[PDB]
Amino acid sequence: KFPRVKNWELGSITYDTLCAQSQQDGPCTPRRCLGSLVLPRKPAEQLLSQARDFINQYYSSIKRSGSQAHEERLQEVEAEVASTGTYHLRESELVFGAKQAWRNAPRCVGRIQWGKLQVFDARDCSSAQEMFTYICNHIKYATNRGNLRSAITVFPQRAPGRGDFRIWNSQLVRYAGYRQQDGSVRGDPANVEITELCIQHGWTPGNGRFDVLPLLLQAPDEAPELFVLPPELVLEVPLEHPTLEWFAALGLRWYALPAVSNMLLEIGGLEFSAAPFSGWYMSTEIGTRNLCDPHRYNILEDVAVCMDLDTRTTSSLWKDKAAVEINLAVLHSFQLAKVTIVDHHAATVSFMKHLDNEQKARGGCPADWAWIVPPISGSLTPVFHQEMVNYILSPAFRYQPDPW
Amino acid sequence: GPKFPRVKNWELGSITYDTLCAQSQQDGPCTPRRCLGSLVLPRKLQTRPSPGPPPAEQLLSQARDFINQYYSSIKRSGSQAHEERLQEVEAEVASTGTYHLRESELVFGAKQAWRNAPRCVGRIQWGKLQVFDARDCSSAQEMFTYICNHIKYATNRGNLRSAITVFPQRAPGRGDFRIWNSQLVRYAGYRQQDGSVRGDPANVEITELCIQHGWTPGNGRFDVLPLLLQAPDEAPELFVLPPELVLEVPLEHPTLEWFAALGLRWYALPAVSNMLLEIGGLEFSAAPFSGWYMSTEIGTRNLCDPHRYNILEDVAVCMDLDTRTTSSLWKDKAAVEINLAVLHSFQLAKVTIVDHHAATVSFMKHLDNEQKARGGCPADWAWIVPPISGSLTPVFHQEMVNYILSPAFRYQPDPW
Ligand code: HEM
Ligand code: HEM
Ligand SMILES: CN(C)Cc1cccc(OCc2ccc3ccc(N)nc3c2)c1
Ligand SMILES: CN(C)Cc1cccc(OCc2ccc3ccc(N)nc3c2)c1
Ligand SMILES: C[C@H](O)[C@H](O)[C@H]1CNc2nc(N)[nH]c(=O)c2N1
Ligand SMILES: C[C@H](O)[C@H](O)[C@H]1CNc2nc(N)[nH]c(=O)c2N1
Ligand SMILES: [Zn+2]
Repeated sequence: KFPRVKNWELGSITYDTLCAQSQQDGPCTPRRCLGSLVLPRKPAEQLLSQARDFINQYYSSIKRSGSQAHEERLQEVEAEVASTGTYHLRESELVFGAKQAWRNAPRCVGRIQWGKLQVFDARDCSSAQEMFTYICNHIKYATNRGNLRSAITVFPQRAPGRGDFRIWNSQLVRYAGYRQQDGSVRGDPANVEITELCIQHGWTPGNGRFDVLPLLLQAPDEAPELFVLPPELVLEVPLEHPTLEWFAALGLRWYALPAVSNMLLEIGGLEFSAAPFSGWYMSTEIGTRNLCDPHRYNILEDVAVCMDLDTRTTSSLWKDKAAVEINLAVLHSFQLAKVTIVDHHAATVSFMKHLDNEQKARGGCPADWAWIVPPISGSLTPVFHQEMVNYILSPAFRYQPDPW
Repeated sequence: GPKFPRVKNWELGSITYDTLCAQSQQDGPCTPRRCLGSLVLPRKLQTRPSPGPPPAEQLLSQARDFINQYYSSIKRSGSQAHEERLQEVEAEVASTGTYHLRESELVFGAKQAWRNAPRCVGRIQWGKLQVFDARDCSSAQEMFTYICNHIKYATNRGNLRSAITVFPQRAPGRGDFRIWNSQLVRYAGYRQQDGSVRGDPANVEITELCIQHGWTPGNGRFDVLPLLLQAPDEAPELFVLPPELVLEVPLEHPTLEWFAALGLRWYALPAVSNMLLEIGGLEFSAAPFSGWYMSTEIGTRNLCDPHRYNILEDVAVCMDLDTRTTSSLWKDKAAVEINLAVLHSFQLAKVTIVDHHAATVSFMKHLDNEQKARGGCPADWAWIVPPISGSLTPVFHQEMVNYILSPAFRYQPDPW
């Protein structure tokens, strides 16, 4: 019926009653579980039902359900949809909806912070140039000279028979990946495609490993336009290691601000195709995935050699030893630069506290175990031993197709 | 394109479709409304015994399916021998309520059970399983003899060999054969008056049952438990394994000389003894099986889990790490050195062990073999990805599809 959920380290049991509130299908069926898949394989009454549920969530949140303001707002939404096929959110509803979307995101380990989100209303944007200005202000606010603050900027919603507002880049700050025809990639191989799009739209490329990409910004039914971010706006952290003096010589660095810009924000049936949001990094994202993934910067063997490890055999655990030191260098370097960062132990501990808050608040918390457990030191963190239930609640952040 | 799950490897960018899941005839725990993939023991993965024999319709359909699988495996599907075996099973069930497997069917069935196990990273080895037929066993003393022979064969003085020994199946109006212990080799867990546990806290309940049944307990951290063996409709009997049969490896570290002084050790043979082997509707409640260890099982889980031996802080203190702050990564540093000690010690002792990198690399090869052979491979990502260094292994970047195929190894309730 409702899932019984166990923590194997503590022996404690909870029951998730919240999942009964999900109205959207995931990929699993009783025949087979597709929980480890990264992406999904793929009128008026529906919109109105999603709108009413959301308006109901909103008036409940301010302890005013059943108030006359509640009923009048439901009548406004209904009148707008019945007449125009769509409707519009008040700013206060948008703020609430953006926070709920973060709270509802099953793959985010940072949700203890969900109530602390600066929401920028950019819905009065009519051009790519205007989008750029809003983006620069977001970056400035969020960066805050290294004292990072979570934020989201919301551009105009999707509308019928009109193109979307889109940011083509997957994050506001990304490093170029240049495909040298002799196979290799200089820079970040995750970004080869976006890099080439930038060049063919007129960007003069560099040839470095850490060249910050310009933004491709698209207003409805227009070709995207190219915008170089003012270098003063892009905070970056040089990587050094507390005891290995040679580490600094690797020339490694990463940017301070993780700002995802290609997700769709869905609130009350309305869809915001451009709504970039930013937090701060957990160290393993940079140290383990971005730097050590074989299909990313792939620096493991380089670091292992500098540590004089036996690279000839798996059983020497050279990969494990190198990864630890790289992760240590990330933490040390961000701490030395006074740039906000969280290690995976601290993060997972705060997530356990979040699960407990949410059990009391809502009777559950949607969580994707495969994403919540960090990519190194899995069972050394408390989340590994915690059973989790994954389901989709709205408001939500969703994936959407690339605009090209 | 095709109406089957599309499965991507994000490291290589390669795509497959699992068509094998179309053969599953048993629901897992997930629904479109919520995924329960991370649950260790959801009710859908549980079983329970029946006193009265199963509805013959239910048994016959499972039996027919398995006979069909067997005759397909030997390339004789549709043959006269295939039809005659089907008629034979149906008549057997008609007169007796159950049926019995030929020796070659049992061998095929046991191997297919392992091949089908979604939580096993060691399945590249599935075709090399020594199947010991112990279906003639009629006493706890005889079960003990078979178990000792299994242990001697499988241990092979450190050159470990995969093996399973199958005791008589569940039968209408007769008690089960059961091994009460969860593995053939386990360390005792003694609850102390302060509330803590000396030994393996995983084994507190089984330790206390052994004591209740007449075992005189030790008081060490690595005391090997006796076996509680149960023949049909009898109280379990207590058997002590002769010490020379139980191969153990003392743990040392290749460079940290003090590590040996910690007095740690682990046993060579991982031999699970409490799972149910189901083949064609027949239930083998006692069918212990053994392979060899992957190092993270010992070094990360058994030694470092907070609810197991929990040695992380002790090792980190010895390495003079800062244990007062998360960002020093002391847990990560200590864990690597413990895992290295396990690998080094087993290699020095010439006892088979596989590191987690080598194991996951071999599992990727298994996935490719199985894509060609069967059109897929049921796999539980949470269990296949190792408990340290996850994304440093190739399996982390491979999407997987999890589903239940039979023959199968299944969980069953404790006999007490
Ligand atoms: C404040 C500090 C934050 C931390 C430490 C954090 C941490 C993380 C991590 C480690 C992941 C997995 C990322 C990956 O492996 O690529 C993640 C995913 C995610 N985060 Fe958070 N996050 C934070 C803030 C935010 C904010 C402000 C939002 C939105 C308002 C957000 C929404 C999401 C979403 C939707 C995902 C899933 C992305 C996907 O499915 O691809 N996070 N977060
Ligand atoms: C040959 C070397 C083998 C290796 C390296 C290996 C490796 C592993 C590992 C690491 C696990 C996860 C266990 C845990 O985390 O507790 C596992 C699970 C499992 N293995 Fe294998 N295994 C091997 C042989 C076998 C054999 C011979 C069988 C049966 C014939 C088998 C059947 C299973 C089953 C049924 C599970 C799931 C257990 C559960 O769900 O609790 N394995 N294996
Ligand atoms: C499917 N994804 C891997 C694609 C992708 C591309 C670019 C970035 C990305 O990150 C997801 C994400 C989202 C929000 C985050 C918030 C804070 C944070 N530290 N990391 C985050 C990471 C994910
Ligand atoms: C659900 N589990 C935690 C219960 C349990 C208790 C005792 C042992 C156990 O291990 C599972 C298992 C099964 C077969 C294996 C084969 C080889 C191997 N190296 N490890 C295995 C590990 C699992
Ligand atoms: C195939 C697998 O689902 C994929 O590699 C997932 C695993 N877990 C993850 N967890 C996080 N946080 N981020 C990821 O990109 C992934 N990738
Ligand atoms: C809660 C979670 O499912 C549990 O801790 C799982 C995770 N993955 C695992 N993976 C393996 N191989 N063995 C385990 O016991 C577990 N435990
Ligand atoms: Zn699932």
